[PDB]
Amino acid sequence: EKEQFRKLFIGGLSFETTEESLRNYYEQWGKLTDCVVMRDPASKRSRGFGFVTFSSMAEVDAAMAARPHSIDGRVVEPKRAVAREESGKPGAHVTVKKLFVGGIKEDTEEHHLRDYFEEYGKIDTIEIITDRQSGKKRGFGFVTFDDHDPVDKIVLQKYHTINGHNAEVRKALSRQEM
RNA sequence: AAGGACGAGC
Repeated sequence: EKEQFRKLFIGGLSFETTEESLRNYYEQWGKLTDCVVMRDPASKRSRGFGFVTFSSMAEVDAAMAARPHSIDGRVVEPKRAVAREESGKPGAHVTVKKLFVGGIKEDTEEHHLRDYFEEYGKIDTIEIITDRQSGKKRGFGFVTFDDHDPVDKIVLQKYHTINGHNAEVRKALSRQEM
């Protein structure tokens, strides 16, 4: 478990929040190997966000299942840290409840996706996409969860073995565009 | 949406 699999961005922090209270707070779900509140170099004031890193991906998952999170009188806004290498890429920092899944071919059905994806989180809807004219399966689908974190969690692995296929998953982007 | 670490002349 490389650090980017165990690291959370924390947004919406009180400007009073320090590394200490961030650490105290998040250590109820485990050991932290790193913790920072980001500060303005000139004024030394909190920029309103920080990062925490747990020792195991188990602990991140327990923290994020354990939401919402309040610290210093504010509900904060945690999200899995997108790899630095990915900054500047299209949709890198997008936050969405909907997953694109491609490479599922013409034999994959709602239940195949429901079976595979349900232990990541609560699924609201599964859409297996068909041609409007033929009704043939187009080889891709979308899964919509009740929260963004299953999506964020799922896409840290690019390929998923679903119904005998090595499917690629991505954050669902708007049509719209795209 | 990045300070550190990974990797500062160790």
